[PDB]
This record gives sequence, structure tokens and C-alpha cells, in this order.
Amino acid sequence: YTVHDTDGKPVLNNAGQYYILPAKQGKGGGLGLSNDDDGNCPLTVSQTPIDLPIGLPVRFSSRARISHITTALSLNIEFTIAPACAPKPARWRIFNEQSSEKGYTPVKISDDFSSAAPFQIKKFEEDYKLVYCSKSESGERKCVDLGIKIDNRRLVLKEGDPFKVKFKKVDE
Amino acid sequence: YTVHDTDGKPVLNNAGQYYILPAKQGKGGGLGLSNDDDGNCPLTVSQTPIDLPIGLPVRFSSRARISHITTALSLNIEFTIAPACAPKPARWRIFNEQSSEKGYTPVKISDDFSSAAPFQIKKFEEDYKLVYCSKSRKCVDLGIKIDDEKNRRLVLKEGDPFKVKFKKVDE
Repeated sequence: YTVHDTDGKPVLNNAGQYYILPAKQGKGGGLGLSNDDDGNCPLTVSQTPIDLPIGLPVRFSSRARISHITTALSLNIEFTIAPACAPKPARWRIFNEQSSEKGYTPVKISDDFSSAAPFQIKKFEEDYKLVYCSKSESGERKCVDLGIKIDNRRLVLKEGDPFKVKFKKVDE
Repeated sequence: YTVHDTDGKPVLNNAGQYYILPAKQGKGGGLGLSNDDDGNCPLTVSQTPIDLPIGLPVRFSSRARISHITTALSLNIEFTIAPACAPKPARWRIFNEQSSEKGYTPVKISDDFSSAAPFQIKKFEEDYKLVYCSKSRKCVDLGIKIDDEKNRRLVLKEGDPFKVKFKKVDE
């Protein structure tokens, strides 16, 4: 499946800017950055509060020799607008020393740069979900749904409970 | 010995692209870049903490312009894809400092010129290792040191070479 934005247009590969918005009416807005145990810089991918429903734009990047993204691609995801304190690129990652169990680890931004592209977009009813695919210390490949932890509500690995998302195009 | 990739085919000299992968799985992914005291840009050659059989693509280049990489060749190694902030070329070279507390001598990327090609690939068990040969020349195994921190940095580590294999990037 080609991933479509809220205007029905294919989502670009390695170009343009998109908000990741909740697909369902809930207690927060689009994904942004907050400071969750990060020190001097907000590095944690989090829902914005409902009074500021727009977070930060992202760019989706795949090795795939195509101009648009499908639900088949391995992706990296980076915020295209980020605080000046933050690493470049502001690339999404999880911090877990190849743990066999990966759930409720928050998605953070990091410098770490490779062609390993652990995120994928999957269909979820009328809209989409995000998943994170990797192997553990045990060798097993798992793709785990990304969901919301309520505790700015954090984007975390959450196998039973995907955060339903849609994609709003900012710019090309 | 000619160096062979994961398919069994000789590694190309001066052409083609490879991932440098751990021969052992479960201990992180292929070699790419991380920020180890590098400021705003990941400059330090490190295993990706994502356990996937993928790294950042590397090109092997030697002044001797034969078709294949052997264990006798003096080599430059550079990442062919790097972050926007990285030096171009993203050429691998040994950093001239050990961190005061963390210690070890990491491989970093730099656009610095060298008269000498410092790397070699040598056989190691059933697969291979990377060694760094520094002209004042003496060759030292490159191994992985995990910091606190959990960056899996490629560093000088004579006893303890990081066993690697080479996956061709067309696939």
C-alpha cells in the first residue's frame, strides 16, 4: 500500500515535511519533542498537549529507489524542525542494549547514523500505525507497534496497543 | 588471500559498496556513525545499536588498482552515505586522543589527507578483521568497546579484533 497524507497524496520519500497526527480524537495532539529525563535538551518523541495540537514536522527516509513511501519500506524518521540544542540529524531511535524485551522504551532523537531503518508504516483500519523492527540479543526479528504511554504523553514500544496515526503535509 | 563478501564473491577494490557486519549476531548491527564526544555531528565509527544485518555503506580503495581486495593491500575506507554535517569524504582515520575517563582510541571520520593508506583487512577465524597500520608503521587490531553510555565504538584493541564480514550493497 502507498502511504497517503490527509489530502490523499502519496507521502514523499526523503523529501517534504509531514506532521504525525493522532488519527483518533484523544487527550493530545501531534507528535513533537519534550524533555523526559534528557537533561538540557528535549529529546523524547511525545504528543503535544491538546491546547497546542501541532507538534513538529518529520521527513521519512528509505533506501528505496522511489519518490514515495509504501507500507513495505524500512524507514528512518527525522524531525525537520528541532531545538538548536539537539543533535543533527534529529533521527528517531530507541535506546535499548539489544534487549529481548523492548516494550515501553520511549522513542528519542539521536545523532546515530546508519542505513539501518527500523521503522515502518502499516495500515491500521482507515489510517496507519508506526512499528519498530529489530533483532534482540536473542537474534529474533520483531516488529513492535508504537503506542502512547500516559505519564506530554510519550511514544513508546507497545505491542498490544498501536497509536493510530495520519500524516499531514506541511511542505514539499 | 583475496577477501570475499557474504555471497563468496571477491570484495571489489575502488568500486562497489559494502556493509561491514559483525560475523556474530546479537551484539548490535553493522558499522555506522555515532556521536562520541563529537559535538553536533556523529563522527565516530561504531556498531549501530539496532540489531539488523545493515550498516552504512563503505567503499574500499587502495592505490594499487587491482580488481580485488586482498589481505596484503593498504586501504582507505570511507562511508559513501554520511550525515549532512559529516566531512566529505567521510574517510576513516584513527583519532589522535584517548578520552580522559572513557579512554580508548576510536576510529573517526575526517576529510584529512594521508600519504599512507592505514587500513588492512586480515583473515580472522572463518571471517575477517580490520587492522589499523599507522606510519610514524605498525598494525593494530580494531575491536569494539562498549561505553556506559552503550556506544559500541570501533577502537584500537590488539587482543580483541571485531570479527566482521562484508555484505555487498546492491541488495
